[PDB]
Amino acid sequence: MLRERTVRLQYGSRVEAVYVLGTYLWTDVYSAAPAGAQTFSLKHSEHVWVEVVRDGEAEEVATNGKQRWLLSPSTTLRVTMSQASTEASSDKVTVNYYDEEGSIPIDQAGLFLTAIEISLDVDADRDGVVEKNNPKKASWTWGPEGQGAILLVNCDRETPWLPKEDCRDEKVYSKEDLKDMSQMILRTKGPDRLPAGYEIVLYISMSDSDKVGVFYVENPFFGQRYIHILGRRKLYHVVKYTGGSAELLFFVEGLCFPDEGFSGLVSIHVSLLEYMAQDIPLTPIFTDTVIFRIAPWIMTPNILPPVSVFVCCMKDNYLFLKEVKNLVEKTNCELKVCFDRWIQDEIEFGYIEAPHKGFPVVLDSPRFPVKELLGPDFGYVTREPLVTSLDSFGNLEVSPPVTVNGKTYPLGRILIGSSFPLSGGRRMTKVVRDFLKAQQVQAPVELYSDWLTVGHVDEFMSFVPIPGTKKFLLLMASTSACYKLFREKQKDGHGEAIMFKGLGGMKRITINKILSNESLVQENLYFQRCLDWNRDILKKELGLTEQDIIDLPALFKMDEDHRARAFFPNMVNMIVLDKDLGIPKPFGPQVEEECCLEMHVRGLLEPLGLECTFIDDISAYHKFLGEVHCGTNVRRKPFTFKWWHMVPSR
Ligand SMILES: N[C@H](C(=O)N1CCCC1)C1CCN(c2nccc3c(-c4ncc(Cl)cc4Cl)cccc23)CC1
Ligand SMILES: [Ca+2]
Ligand SMILES: [Ca+2]
Ligand SMILES: [Ca+2]
Ligand SMILES: [Ca+2]
Repeated sequence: MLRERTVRLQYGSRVEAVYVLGTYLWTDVYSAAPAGAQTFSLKHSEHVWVEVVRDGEAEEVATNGKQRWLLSPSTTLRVTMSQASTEASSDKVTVNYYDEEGSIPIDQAGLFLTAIEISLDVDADRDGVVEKNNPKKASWTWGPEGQGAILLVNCDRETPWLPKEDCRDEKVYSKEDLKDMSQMILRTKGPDRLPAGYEIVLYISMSDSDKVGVFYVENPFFGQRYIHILGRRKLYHVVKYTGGSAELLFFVEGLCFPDEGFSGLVSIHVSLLEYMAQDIPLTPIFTDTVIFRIAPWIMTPNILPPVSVFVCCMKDNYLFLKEVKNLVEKTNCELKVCFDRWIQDEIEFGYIEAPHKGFPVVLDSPRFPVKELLGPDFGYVTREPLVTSLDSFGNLEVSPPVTVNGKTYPLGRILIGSSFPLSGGRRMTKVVRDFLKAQQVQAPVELYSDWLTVGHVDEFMSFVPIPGTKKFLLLMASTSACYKLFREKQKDGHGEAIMFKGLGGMKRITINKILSNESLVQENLYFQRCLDWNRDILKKELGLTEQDIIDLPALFKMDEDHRARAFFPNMVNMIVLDKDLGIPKPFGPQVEEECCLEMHVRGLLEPLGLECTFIDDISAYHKFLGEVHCGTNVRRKPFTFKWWHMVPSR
């Protein structure tokens, strides 16, 4: 009893009204009084509480009292009920009107009430059970103390017959599909029927009609069928009312991720409608509302435990396959192989989670859906066609959880390679950046990757965990680290060491030849400035100190556009399987039958408990022109931190 509703008595006639629990009536008795009438008394039934209110002061009135009050516009009734009517109910309020003369009433106005309970319930407290009429169910708030029901995008595929994800249609073919959906229960209590002229309607806005699907299970105790009642091209649905205590169970699916202009919030309504007449719209005399937040797409940083490694390459790349298999066998992970870097630049494994359910979701941006991917509890979302090389999951990274100036990012931050504002350089397309920002929970940061020919952040940075700790390291490519090492080996008398040994397609490149190349030195000094510009952003935006950064030797060649391409394989772009790192084999100068780049990287990483395996992904091609033709992608366990416990900035 909190919402006040105006119900007036009608001159002489009797008014019959449905009373919805959780509301109360203010009732005008003065306008219905006959002319000249001076006082009024009233009767009412047991389950109707009635107060006379005389200038804001309310008085509780007995059921069968003979008390009279002076008729005044400022004297009214407040009518409240707390139990729903049954078939044996006669819930009424009766007003008698007296003139100044006698004590026998001169007219009588009546209010006849049918009390029903209506409540559209969702799991706004996020425990996977639909509580009864959560008071905050019509709002959605972030944080551990926040509330509001969560909805998944139903983008997996329960049956392989149809080609697209489940939410692409308005059908449910398998009852296993319901496990992905959020439950919404219409709870009602009342008599066998609604009084004449009323109906209960579920509805959504046209805008939300491509955001949700709402289904009902028919004949659950035999051959089950699932009816689409709200969503695409279905804005409302007249509910069949059942008397007594009734619950109608609905299943809600999300159809759309948060994006530019869609915040993730969707509303479903139930209204009790009153039939006024033909040609008049039905009046909504009571409306209950629930809100859902569609769960965002979340990316998984390298610090999360690996579940399975996805590998794409050619069928005769035996060295690569063997070493990746050896690497994965040091771990508990599964290996999945597909027979150039599309598995790393075109595909990205993220996940979605609600309190009741969650599963991995892969986004695909072609430059056909990978068959070894979409399926049960594996979501697959493809980009809508119609970009530069910066539009690539290679130009996207996600950091480990970080705290920055007291502001925590419990799911890390997405990093996007870009150019300088006034540069006129390349930039990831606005649709991609807007989509990532719209997910909110991994507050993206733009880096500087347009100094690279390909333009991907994974060409110069990565994160590894520190084994046995909750800490991580940022790995940065470093040309200065490479020149320091080479000048050292040259001073040590190894200037004639040859690079790219074991690659017959490659030039007689030595350390001496590299150090004597003045043009190459200037180029890599400039590229170090580009790396250091990114270093400063990462430290600022991720809360890093110099103690959290390892510089791995790298070397670049400048092209006509003044952009860098790897001189030898970029070791920073590695497979991170907890303590086990699969590092691209550099093919550096060999000092004592051992690559001096390999031994240097081992000296940097192994003291930290990291185990280095160098993977050869180029020997099958016989030469390196800056391109990796093999890809890998790791599906990781989701964060234990639930995204809805976060508090993003406004
Ligand atoms: N309506 C869709 C939706 O929610 N569903 C459709 C099927 C069921 C659920 C949305 C999916 C996301 N859509 C994208 N918007 C920006 C980007 C995208 C990328 C991408 N491509 C490249 C990079 Cl580097 C980064 C990214 Cl995120 C891949 C893939 C889709 C994308 C916007 C439409
Ligand atoms: Ca609940
Ligand atoms: Ca479907
Ligand atoms: Ca599904
Ligand atoms: Ca599923």
